[PDB]
Amino acid sequence: NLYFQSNAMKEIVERVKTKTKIPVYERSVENVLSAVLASDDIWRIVDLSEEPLPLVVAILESLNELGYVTFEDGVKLTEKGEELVAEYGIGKRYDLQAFADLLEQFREIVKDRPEPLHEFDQAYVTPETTVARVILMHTRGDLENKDIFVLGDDDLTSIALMLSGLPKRIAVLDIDERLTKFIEKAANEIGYEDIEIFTFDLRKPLPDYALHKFDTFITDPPETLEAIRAFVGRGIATLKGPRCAGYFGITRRESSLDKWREIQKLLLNEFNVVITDIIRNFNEYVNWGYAEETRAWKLIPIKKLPEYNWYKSYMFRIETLEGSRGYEDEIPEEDIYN
Amino acid sequence: NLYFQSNAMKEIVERVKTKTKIPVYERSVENVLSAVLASDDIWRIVDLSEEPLPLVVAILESLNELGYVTFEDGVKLTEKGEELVAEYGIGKRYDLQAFADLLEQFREIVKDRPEPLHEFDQAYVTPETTVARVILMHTRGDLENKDIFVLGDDDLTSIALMLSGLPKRIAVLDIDERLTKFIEKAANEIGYEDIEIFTFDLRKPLPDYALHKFDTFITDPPETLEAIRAFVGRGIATLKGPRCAGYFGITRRESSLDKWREIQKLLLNEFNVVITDIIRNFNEYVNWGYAEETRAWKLIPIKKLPEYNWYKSYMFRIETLEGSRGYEDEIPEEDIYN
Ligand SMILES: [Ca+2]
Ligand SMILES: [Ca+2]
Ligand SMILES: [Ca+2]
Ligand SMILES: [Ca+2]
Repeated sequence: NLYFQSNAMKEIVERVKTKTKIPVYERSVENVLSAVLASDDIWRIVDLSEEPLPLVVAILESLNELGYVTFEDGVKLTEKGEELVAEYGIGKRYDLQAFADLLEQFREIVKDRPEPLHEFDQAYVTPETTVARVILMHTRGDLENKDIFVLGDDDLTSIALMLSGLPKRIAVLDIDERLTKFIEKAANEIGYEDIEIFTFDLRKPLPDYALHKFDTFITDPPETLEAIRAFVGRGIATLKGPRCAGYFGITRRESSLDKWREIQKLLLNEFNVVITDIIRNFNEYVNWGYAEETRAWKLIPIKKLPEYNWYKSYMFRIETLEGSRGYEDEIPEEDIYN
Repeated sequence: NLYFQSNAMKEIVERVKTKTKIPVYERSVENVLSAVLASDDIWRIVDLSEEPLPLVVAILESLNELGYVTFEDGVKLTEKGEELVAEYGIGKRYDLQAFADLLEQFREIVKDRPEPLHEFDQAYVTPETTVARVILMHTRGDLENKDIFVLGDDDLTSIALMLSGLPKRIAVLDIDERLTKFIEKAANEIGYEDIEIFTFDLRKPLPDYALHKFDTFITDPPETLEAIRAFVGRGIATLKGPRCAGYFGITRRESSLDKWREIQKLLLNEFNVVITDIIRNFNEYVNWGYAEETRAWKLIPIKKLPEYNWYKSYMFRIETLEGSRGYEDEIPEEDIYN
């Protein structure tokens, strides 16, 4: 009954499609509406909706253009919007202390960390996240007397790993030397001898001293399929063989579920690994001034900064098995193993 | 240096291979050893090791035959075993109140649930699990004013779903009628009208009233790739279209990570869905007398029953996207879409 049925959703979804190439579903819109029922704060709406930020903005713009939301007092539904949610039955969106010494020691050290710099795309997690990560990895048996490779470390996970006393050895690669220098200084104050800084071109083949030498890697790659395949491809190639662990963050803030599907296909068909854990909002990022640089910032006439750490990622854990593989050499443009 | 290096692990792993066809890795053994360092209770060793029960038993038998463990006082390392773990550097394995009305009401109802029967392969989760599941599904936006299909319900999730008041409607299929009768009686005492019992042959094509009619399905399938492809294939076919949710349990107790890899490949390449959540030990099963029916029971001369709920599964959440698909018709022997 196309003649009498509500054409509201379809109308909204078609308008969203003129604003973004991210796949738009009716539920993308419902997710945002559900978030708006819970909160008039745009950062929280993005958080609660678990849709990528540019899709949320495009959805909020479309709903505004069509009379469903106003930005005059945070983000709120109009009466037309209140009628929309009622019609479609859209509900309001509902949502470490044993290692307390580690956390105190970690905060003590990183209070003087080098300033995050836009030049190095530096966004890092809270001290509570870092320490929870260590605990989590320990509960999976991936730390104690193990060899850890930390690919990029603006989170300063290597410091928390050293403070734990658990790993046999740790190797860290980071493009920002202020970090590696700080890590080495920290290692000295901690008395942790078995720290190495790797400095090599990630574009070029892995060197023998990083090829198949680690039990566990951890990394937090940029949010593109191309960067993930490079960072995880390279991390897996640093792993000794079967039954080694990889840890990395993937966000709903910047990657759609269609993009997640491609990532997971990469993992299983390209790298032929298994996913043991996908833990929602495990990673909480310290506000670094990212909000003000987004389109969301321009959306609400009165500017308001995030009240809390709205930017979060899921923790993925992967494990190698017989036949797993990474990229030892040149990183390819397309899938080569699949 | 094959001539002087410890041949201990390789020896153990070769002996394990004569006892099981489950893929055996050196880390399978390390995982068990790490668990034995934590606990002399076989149920807890299985739990902590996160290896499948028959592999754990085969590993413990092999370690015993080779002088590394004794079963004379729970499971303990011998001096030779203590030397083995020291040599390989194996560490000891380390490891709802806002809805309190729901939980009280749920316990009140299910205290008189029908007795679990071996005839129907009935093993169910704790009341705390069931209620946590409802909360979890609600936090992902999959319950409120939604249509839920419960494929098999020895957990009595439908009762907790009804007590929540959240779903538009609920449909339940279960081979044990004592359950469906109880669910209908419960519905009446709760005042929940929108419950339907489905009774159809799952082997045969889905009927029109269950084909593409639901927003969310939940199921707890048997632990074989063949049963998972049948239960999830069928659940996905009950889903309306894109952006619908499926929930199901997968255990480390009975499926190896190599089996997980096949399952995840099924999900992404057969059904072309995305995995949004893999939550370790989310499901806690009530001890149903399964332990006494296992080989583990025969392993320790003095018989001891589990002290706690040692049998746990991970919660998987999947979401359909454009191009997802299930099995509407005959369930195939092999992959048909991949
Ligand atoms: Ca970072
Ligand atoms: Ca080792
Ligand atoms: Ca069951
Ligand atoms: Ca709906």
